[PDB]
Amino acid sequence: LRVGNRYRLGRKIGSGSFGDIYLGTDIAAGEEVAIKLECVKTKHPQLHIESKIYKMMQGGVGIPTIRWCGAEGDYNVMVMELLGPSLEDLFNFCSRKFSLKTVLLLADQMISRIEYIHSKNFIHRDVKPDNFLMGLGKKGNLVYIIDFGLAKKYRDARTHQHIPYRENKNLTGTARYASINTHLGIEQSRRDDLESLGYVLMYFNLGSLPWQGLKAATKRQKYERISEKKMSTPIEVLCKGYPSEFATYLNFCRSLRFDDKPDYSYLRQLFRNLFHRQGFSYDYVFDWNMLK
Ligand SMILES: Nc1ncnc2c1ncn2[C@@H]1O[C@H](COP(=O)(O)O)[C@@H](O)[C@H]1O
Repeated sequence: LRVGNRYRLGRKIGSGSFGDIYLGTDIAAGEEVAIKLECVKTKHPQLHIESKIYKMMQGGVGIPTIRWCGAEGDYNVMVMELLGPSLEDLFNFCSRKFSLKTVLLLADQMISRIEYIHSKNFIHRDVKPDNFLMGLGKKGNLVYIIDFGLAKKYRDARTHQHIPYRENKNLTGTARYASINTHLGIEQSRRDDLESLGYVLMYFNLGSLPWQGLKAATKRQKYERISEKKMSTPIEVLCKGYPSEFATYLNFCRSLRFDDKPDYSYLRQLFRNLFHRQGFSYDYVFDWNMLK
C-alpha cells in the first residue's frame, strides 16, 4: 500500500477509536514515519483540527513533528515523526511493575509536557499512559505527548481570559484517569489534566487502580461505575504505603480553583526532593534501559 507517491503505508502499529496508526516510509527522504488515517463521513472530521493544534504546539520539547496533512479518497491523512513505545506498552513489558525511580523520572517530564500544552492555551483532556511515548535513538530518554483529538482552548489566545465555569458536560475522555470534576460533568481546566496525571502515577505504583475492570455497555455507564468507587476512596487511602508526595500532589491538584494557574514548579519540586532523599541520580536510566 502507498499514500500519494511519497509514502509507503506499512503494518498497523496502533488502533485509535479516532483513526488507526501505521508505520510507514517517507521514500523521497528515506526516513520511517507514523501515518494516521481518519475516514471522512460527516462534515465534521477532526484530524484537520488535531493537525492545526499540533502545528500551534511545534517547537515544544516532546511534541512530535507533523510532516504532511491532506486527503486521499475518503481518508484524511496525517504524517508525523515516528516515536517509540507508549508507557502502557513499556509497563506491560516490565510485568506491570515500575521502580519508584522510574515513576519519579517520568513524573518530572510528564508535568513539563502538560505545562507546555497549557502555556499554548490548550488543555489535553485525554491524559493516560497510552498517550505518552518515549522517543527513538538520541531521543530515547525524552517523554513525548500525543493525541490532541480531545484538546480545547481554556483561555483566549489574545486576552488570557479563562473560559467560564459550565456544567452537564459530554463525558468524552478515558474514565480510569478522569478528574472527579469531569465525573460531575463540570467543564475541564488546567487542574483536571494535572489530577489525571496523579492517577496515572498511582496506576504505575500500584499496577492498577482500585476502580479498574468494571464492565459497561456505554461510556456514560463506565464513568458512573468508576465515579462511585473513586469518590468513596480518600487520596490518603489510595496512596497509603507510598511516599506522601503522591498524596500531596493529588491534594494540591484537587484544591485548585477552576481558573487557577497551577504551581507546576512546586509539584515538580515535591518529586525532585523525594528523588534526592531516596538517593537516586538523574542519569535517565529507566527500568527498561537495564534489559540485557
Ligand atoms: N507517532 C507515533 N509513533 C509511534 N506510535 C504512535 C504514534 N502515534 C500514535 N502511536 C501509537 O498509537 C496508539 C494510539 O494512538 P492515538 O489513538 O492517536 O492515541 C498509541 O498508544 C501509540 O502506541
